[PDB]
Amino acid sequence: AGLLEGVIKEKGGVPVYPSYLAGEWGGSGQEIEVKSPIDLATIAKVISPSREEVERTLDVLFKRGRWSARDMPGTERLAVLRKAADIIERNLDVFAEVLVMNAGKPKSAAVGEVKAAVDRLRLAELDLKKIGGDYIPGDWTYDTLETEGLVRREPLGVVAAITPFNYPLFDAVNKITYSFIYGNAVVVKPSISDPLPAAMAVKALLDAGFPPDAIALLNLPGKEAEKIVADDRVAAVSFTGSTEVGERVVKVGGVKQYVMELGGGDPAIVLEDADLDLAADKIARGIYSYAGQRCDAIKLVLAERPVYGKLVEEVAKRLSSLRVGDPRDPTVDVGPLISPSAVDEMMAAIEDAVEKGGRVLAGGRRLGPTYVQPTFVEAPADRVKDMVLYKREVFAPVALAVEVKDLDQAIELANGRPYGLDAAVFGRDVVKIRRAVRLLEVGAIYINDMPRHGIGYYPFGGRKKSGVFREGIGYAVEAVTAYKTIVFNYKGKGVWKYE
Amino acid sequence: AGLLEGVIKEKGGVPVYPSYLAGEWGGSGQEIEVKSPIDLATIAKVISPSREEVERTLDVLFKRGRWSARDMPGTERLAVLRKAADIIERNLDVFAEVLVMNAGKPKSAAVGEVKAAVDRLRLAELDLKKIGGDYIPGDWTYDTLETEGLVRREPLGVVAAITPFNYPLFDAVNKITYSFIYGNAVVVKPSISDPLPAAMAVKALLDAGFPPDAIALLNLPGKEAEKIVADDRVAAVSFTGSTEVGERVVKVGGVKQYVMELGGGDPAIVLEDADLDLAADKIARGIYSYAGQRCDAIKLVLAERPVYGKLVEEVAKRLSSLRVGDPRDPTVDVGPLISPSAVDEMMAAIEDAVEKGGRVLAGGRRLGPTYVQPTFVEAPADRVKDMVLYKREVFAPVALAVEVKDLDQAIELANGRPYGLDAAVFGRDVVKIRRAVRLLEVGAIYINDMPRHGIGYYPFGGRKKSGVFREGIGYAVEAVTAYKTIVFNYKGKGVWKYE
Amino acid sequence: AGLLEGVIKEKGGVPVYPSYLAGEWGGSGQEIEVKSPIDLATIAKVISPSREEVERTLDVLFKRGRWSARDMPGTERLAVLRKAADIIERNLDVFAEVLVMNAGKPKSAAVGEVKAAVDRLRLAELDLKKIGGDYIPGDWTYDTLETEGLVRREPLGVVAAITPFNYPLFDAVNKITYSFIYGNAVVVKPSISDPLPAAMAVKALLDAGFPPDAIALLNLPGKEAEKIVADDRVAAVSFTGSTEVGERVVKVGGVKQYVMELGGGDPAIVLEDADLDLAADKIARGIYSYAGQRCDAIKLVLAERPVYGKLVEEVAKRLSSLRVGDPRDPTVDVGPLISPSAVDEMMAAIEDAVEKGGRVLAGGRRLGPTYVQPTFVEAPADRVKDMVLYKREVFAPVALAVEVKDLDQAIELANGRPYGLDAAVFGRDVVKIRRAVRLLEVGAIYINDMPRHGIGYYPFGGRKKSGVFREGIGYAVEAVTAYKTIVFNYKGKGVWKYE
Amino acid sequence: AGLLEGVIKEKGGVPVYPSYLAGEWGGSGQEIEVKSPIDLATIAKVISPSREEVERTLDVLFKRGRWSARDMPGTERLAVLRKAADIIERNLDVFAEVLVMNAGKPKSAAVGEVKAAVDRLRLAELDLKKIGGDYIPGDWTYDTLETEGLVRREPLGVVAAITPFNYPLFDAVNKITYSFIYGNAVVVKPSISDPLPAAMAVKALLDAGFPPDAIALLNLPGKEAEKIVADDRVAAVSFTGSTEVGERVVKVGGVKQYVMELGGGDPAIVLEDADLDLAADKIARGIYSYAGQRCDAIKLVLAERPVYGKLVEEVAKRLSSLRVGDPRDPTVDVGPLISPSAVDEMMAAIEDAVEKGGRVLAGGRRLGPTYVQPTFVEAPADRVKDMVLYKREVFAPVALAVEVKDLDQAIELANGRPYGLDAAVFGRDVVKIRRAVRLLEVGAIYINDMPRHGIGYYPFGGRKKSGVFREGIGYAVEAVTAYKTIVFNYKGKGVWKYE
Ligand code: NA
Ligand code: NA
Ligand code: NA
Ligand code: NA
Repeated sequence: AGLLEGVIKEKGGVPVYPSYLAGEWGGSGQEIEVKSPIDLATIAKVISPSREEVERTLDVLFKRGRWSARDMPGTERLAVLRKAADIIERNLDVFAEVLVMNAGKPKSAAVGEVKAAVDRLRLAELDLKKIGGDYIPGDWTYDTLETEGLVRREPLGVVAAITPFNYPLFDAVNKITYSFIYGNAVVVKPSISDPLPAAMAVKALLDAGFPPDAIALLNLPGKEAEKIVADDRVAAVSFTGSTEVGERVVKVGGVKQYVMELGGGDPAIVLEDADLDLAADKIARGIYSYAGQRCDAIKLVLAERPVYGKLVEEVAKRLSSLRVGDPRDPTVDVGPLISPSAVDEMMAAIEDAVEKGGRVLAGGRRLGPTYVQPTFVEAPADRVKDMVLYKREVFAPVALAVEVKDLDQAIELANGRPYGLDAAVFGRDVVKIRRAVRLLEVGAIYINDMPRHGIGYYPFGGRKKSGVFREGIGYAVEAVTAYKTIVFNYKGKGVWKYE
Repeated sequence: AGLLEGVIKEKGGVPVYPSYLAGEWGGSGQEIEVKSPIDLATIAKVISPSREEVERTLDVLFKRGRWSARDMPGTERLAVLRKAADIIERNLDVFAEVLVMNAGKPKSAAVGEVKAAVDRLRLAELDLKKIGGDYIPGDWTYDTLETEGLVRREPLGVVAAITPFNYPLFDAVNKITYSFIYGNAVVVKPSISDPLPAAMAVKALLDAGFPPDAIALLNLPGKEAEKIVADDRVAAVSFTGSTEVGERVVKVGGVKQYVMELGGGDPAIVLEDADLDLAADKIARGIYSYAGQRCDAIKLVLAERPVYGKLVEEVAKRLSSLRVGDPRDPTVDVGPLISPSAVDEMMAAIEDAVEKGGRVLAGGRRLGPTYVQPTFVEAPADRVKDMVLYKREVFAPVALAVEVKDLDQAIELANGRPYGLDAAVFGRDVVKIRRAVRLLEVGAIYINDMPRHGIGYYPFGGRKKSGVFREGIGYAVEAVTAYKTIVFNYKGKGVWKYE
Repeated sequence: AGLLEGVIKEKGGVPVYPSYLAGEWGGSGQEIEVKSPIDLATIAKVISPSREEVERTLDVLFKRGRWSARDMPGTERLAVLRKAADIIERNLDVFAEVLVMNAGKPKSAAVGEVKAAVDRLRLAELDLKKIGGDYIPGDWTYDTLETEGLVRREPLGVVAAITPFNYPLFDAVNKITYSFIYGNAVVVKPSISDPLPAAMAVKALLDAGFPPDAIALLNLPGKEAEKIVADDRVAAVSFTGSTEVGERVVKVGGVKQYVMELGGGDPAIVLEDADLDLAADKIARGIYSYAGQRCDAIKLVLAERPVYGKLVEEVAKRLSSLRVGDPRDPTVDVGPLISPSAVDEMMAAIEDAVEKGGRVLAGGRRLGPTYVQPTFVEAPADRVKDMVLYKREVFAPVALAVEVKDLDQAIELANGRPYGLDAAVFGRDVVKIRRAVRLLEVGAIYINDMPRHGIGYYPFGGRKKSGVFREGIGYAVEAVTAYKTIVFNYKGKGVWKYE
Repeated sequence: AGLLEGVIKEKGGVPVYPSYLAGEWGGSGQEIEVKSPIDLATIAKVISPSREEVERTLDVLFKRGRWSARDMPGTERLAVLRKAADIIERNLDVFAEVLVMNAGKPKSAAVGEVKAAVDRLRLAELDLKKIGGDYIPGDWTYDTLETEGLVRREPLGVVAAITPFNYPLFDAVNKITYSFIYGNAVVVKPSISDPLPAAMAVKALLDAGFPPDAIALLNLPGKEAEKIVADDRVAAVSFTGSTEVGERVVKVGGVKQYVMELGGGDPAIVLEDADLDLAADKIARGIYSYAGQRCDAIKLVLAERPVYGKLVEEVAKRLSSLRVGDPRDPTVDVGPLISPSAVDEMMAAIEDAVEKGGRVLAGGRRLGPTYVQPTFVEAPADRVKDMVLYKREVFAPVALAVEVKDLDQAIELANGRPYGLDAAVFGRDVVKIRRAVRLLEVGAIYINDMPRHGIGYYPFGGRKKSGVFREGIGYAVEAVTAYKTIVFNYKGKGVWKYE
């Protein structure tokens, strides 16, 4: 019900969400169950499109969508987005309810995500800061005399937005927003794990006036989405997911523009002059938020000798005093993980750390097929690098703690992981901070705060295995737009008199 | 001899060019013959590196090269490039001689390329126009209050520069220049068809002081270079080549930053109010320069009814009055094509056009295993789209001529090819010009001039199958650099008093 | 009444508008009559502040205003402006009614101005496009090695906004908007000729939440405002007025930042290939809008031989078929001029043109102390330069028409006036257009349209006697902000290792 | 002699330097003596131009100069500057010798200035970073639909460069460089106190090929230069001088573009966590360099309680151990002040500080009509604000030392002076540093280093009485260039289909 009135089919017993085929909601492919991590129960089904429908949708997006999106002036695109924001905002509780149930996200976090989606849509005007073009005069080279250049951006056409499970609502809205604001049509492919919030977002956009043939929502499972990525009518792919799937995406897509936010964890470094209360507080939150299911979840804590004790102590106190349970109790801090499978990996990873000399300082206990206590494992620097928790990203609420002699060792250990998304540094000395900033191989460094992307007010993205390019208000334009250069020739035409 | 004194080995009978392994010239892999299109004779050999040497080179570039390049301040990097420019300039005739012989490039064109390489090195200071960073204040959102961002660029590390056969000298110098100026180390992989100019360029850079462990030159043939592209220590790949190899490159490399200049041809449009003398002159040159072996060679001419006759007439007069022969005679305009194989394709492509209703207006005659007359084939709009010359890029001096009723038909036919590098439009009416600019799906549009990239004073690159991203003074920084965001948190620290 | 409920004093017989003294509405200086050009009748009075009140107001703005404005975060400043927009929009008819009566502006134009003010306030987010700062790395010079710079903008403090009579509402709103958005406090000094719309605007801003001690509205007459300009607490002066008063303003103010939009007229050039219907239509409107009382009113028409006849004919037909009368009749096109004095000058200027060989092609007849027919005077190029209509700006609906042989003569005659605000060029040939663009000495050139500033979507401002600097969304920041450079020194501190 | 071979007239007994009148060296006005502060002896004479010659020069610069400068392509302007750099560099000792003798500058400092001039000329390519223009699409507002804007910069025409006595060489070269690089003609008016270095610079530029009618050098004394400033052919004035003369300059010039670097002193703040050795060293140098005759000379030292003792102690030790004498001895650190008059003021200012409770910690002794020991006066915060050394800028090597309780008091005392050029802050805590950066009302803040403008690698300029606008590589373009906006109208012309 709600804004999905005539869309959802109460076929049989559970609500059946159809795909949006660039013009009409529908689909005639396999139906698929959508379960909740809260009780492993089926809360709905989605109709995936048949091959012919994928083909027809791409064809519409390309032959008509590109033009409907592009030929709608920017001032109107903004109105559409602002209206969509209004719709989502008045249906807030419902968007939040679905996030909590479908994603297992605590209530406060679920409401935060909806408010992020709304703000993002409402602030699309800020993305215009990187809208101008360039005028290049040609008299700075004899070869270009009496010549002139104009460099401006142009939408690419059809952008494929592939979305992960941890921000089913925000990610779809964000990617649709920055792709559409510049004149592109968009194909959204949400995680089949929790595709419902995307369906709600798309409908809200359509109600707001989004060109009906300029957007599609295909509930394709995993490798079925490869048909979209590899298609030549898809000029760009905005992907947020795991390193491994990202690799597969580029290998299937070949030459195209890409933005790959591949996550991995984030290390946090605490210097001897850091505000330890702030640090402990921020680091604990970074470790457990949404049960560590955040691309930028803190996975490693490095603190200099003289504060390692206090710091680790506080973070552990904070972590163990956390109420775990059903996401609905505004009291609960940590809800469930997306699947029993994820919890298995977390547990196997903790034993590994212990087997290699690691000691659990907090948590450690599993609580159910999809429930676990946020864990903090102490580890000696001379053995941490071979531990799974270090070498890999265990998508769960678990982090390593490691005492270090100085900044160089912290930086070294921090750079030792295969990832490079963000890093956090707590301290006050400008020199040490500047050195850390220069040497940490990451897309972003958070000084005296936990890494938090929010609506992308500041650009962020990966280095190393964390991906390529950036998302963010303004910067995202680089991934879904292409330059168009115009060279004017006035050689010998009397505009300039030798200059 | 020359600057390659102690490098080249006059082993046996022909000069043997070794690879540069990031520290020492050498190699212990298969030797390979380098023939000249001028007489299909072997003019030298190159020593390809063994697998272990490729491995060791990448290891040096990554563990040491990145730091030697990066830790050399920009002011010094510029001195290195300026010195290298001086060396190449004093050895001009020799660089030119080798281009003429190894690439089959006419003398004037060969000298032009050397002068381009020199200018590019000497003008590296202009690439600094896109060097600054961004300061983002945080008070424009409640969520970011008392926060602040700094966005700056950083070198990626090791850049793989894969080079084509048509600009063996300039392309290596260009790619090395923009990669090195920002602090990256570089692995150059020239076309095994004519790798000698690259060898000469690298040596000149080394003599100039280029960090010896920050550059490598591997004479690997085709698929052997895949080891480099697929390696995780290679953070970026700057490729100029064919659409098909480019696709393979991304599929092997996976997630990384890329700049793919994939060529394809360029269409030129002539409006009824164009200066026909200028148009005919510029279009003819665009059709035959370097025997059409230019990513931006004109391959299709579209002219409105009232001028189609004169225009086509003039271009044909100009084309047929062209002296073909040995590149050395400053008299010769068109030298040979890179291989008998290329000429075969051109011929088979001309018959195809004729078989489908096409009529040769100039040229058509083959002159030897690697020699041909630049050809101009007339064709009816209602049949051109199925001709090979239209559907594909025949890398040779051949173009189609097609009469059209108006601009919309010109634009339509122009956009009908699978490529989108540049396009040229001759005319004077601002409205018609503006419409053409908006609707031509290409990286660049040249108004009243033939498409010419030169040293990249203006950015250029492809749309559609012509590739992704741009090269050019300043813009190239986007392909070999990554953003680094720094977020400062002063929440509640008294810097701001609620703002 | 209305939003001025408890503000306006119905003292005696006419409404008495007090000044806003940065905290409280009031004033104890001479009261001054505000008459309407429609019937020379007194429609209200304004209370000018006493010297002590001017002094106290400046003191409040400086000691408190700067901080209230600055310490209110930008996100909130935007909310204030958006709210103010809403208030003005719902009180539209009333704002329009007051413009029509107080300024003598036709109804449609009056409504257009109110809608401009509203849009300007509502679009303050676009001014953020020029908000970022610059990060300057220091390794491009040996002298700056291991050094770094950050360049950001800062509000200046107290900005004096001096407003003209022709856009009593919009100009106050525009200047307040761009000054306040960056954190400055503002002192508005409207034309004592029609200060009422400003009073209404300020009240709306205050109702919206504008920091009460960060704004002032002083109804000071002419030279009384010099006390404000010359005061050291006023860091900038944004002035739109006549060349002569502007000169006096700088001479009194001394060293400070300035934006001087000094008007003067605009010449329009018509080439032989122009769309004459469009040209005649646009030029006629440029000549008469608001009875030529626009900084950018067309005052000179130059058309090439082959179209001069038709062009001049059409513009004259259009001008003479204009209904002149009371601004209220949505039928009336031209209302009255601001004062009998202005009409006198227009008449004396027309005789002068006739005496020097000029011939009236339309209008010429005076209709009352403040009413006149829009006039079009033909003139020979060899005598126009000595005519008052050419040498000076006659603020009224009157323009000269001059036949010319070619573009160079048009450009020459156009540049012959002492002003340089905008110019218009109608034609289609890119070369001729480009030449005109390069050689016209003006702040802006309108191709195929009459000069129209609108809300400043495009920056505009003068050259020559038309003033200095620009207004416009984004660009205005340069006049009310100052750079702040921060240089960090890490020499020998181990951040960089020689680079 | 030297490059001034046929220029200087050995008339009578001393060399007679004529003015350069935009075409020919000469002049027929009063001759004026140029004395040296080293021995108050006359070392040369300059011929000031007659009124008719000033008039003729301005006329040439305006009617021809603007075009010679502008019509010389930028690539050539750069060659001219690079050649001029070469000439000055080979004549280094001579340029230095003249600075030492004419300005009284120590040898090392004199050589530093010449090397600055050379680097500035040679690095003019960096000024191109702020050369591009802007392309503004019009579909973000209904009012601008099917419209488009291009914003580019244009030279203003004739720039008046008025130079101070403390950098007779560099300032002339800097101002000429940034004015000329963008296409302006320039009128240099050096301090009549030491105009010789400017004469040498101009000649070098002319020898290098600088358009002979695009530059002038008028040896006009003080108020005689007002004729230039007030002239309408002078579109901009770049002034570096005292606050009082700057004020007079704007009041005479009226509306025009200005860059006023008005100096005043700089305060330096030392926090409890500063490297005191670095601080003492840098602050001492800031206090005495060139005998404090630097716009950015440190005039006030504020140090927090816990380090005030050590800090003040060290700076005093360093100051008193300074060798004062003839600028030639590479041993001498401090040469003479520009005039006996300046030393008088310094002495009267020191007594004033003592009379108001101040205590001399170093220096204090006068050594001759133009010689003095660099002085450091201790003072209680509760009495410093009324001391001349605080309230005014005593152009000499003298600074106040004041102990303070915390940062807020330092900032408060620092902001208490009427000037706002730069400030220095030594410390390591990021929060305290950030607060100081936000609250210091100055054009620039130097963290952990003395304020030093160098060649302007980082922009710098004043706030408060220190002036308006900035100089610096790139930024200077704002003072000698104007925007030119071009608005294209395609309404209803079929370029866009409603967008
Ligand atoms: Na592909
Ligand atoms: Na890979
Ligand atoms: Na003043
Ligand atoms: Na003046």
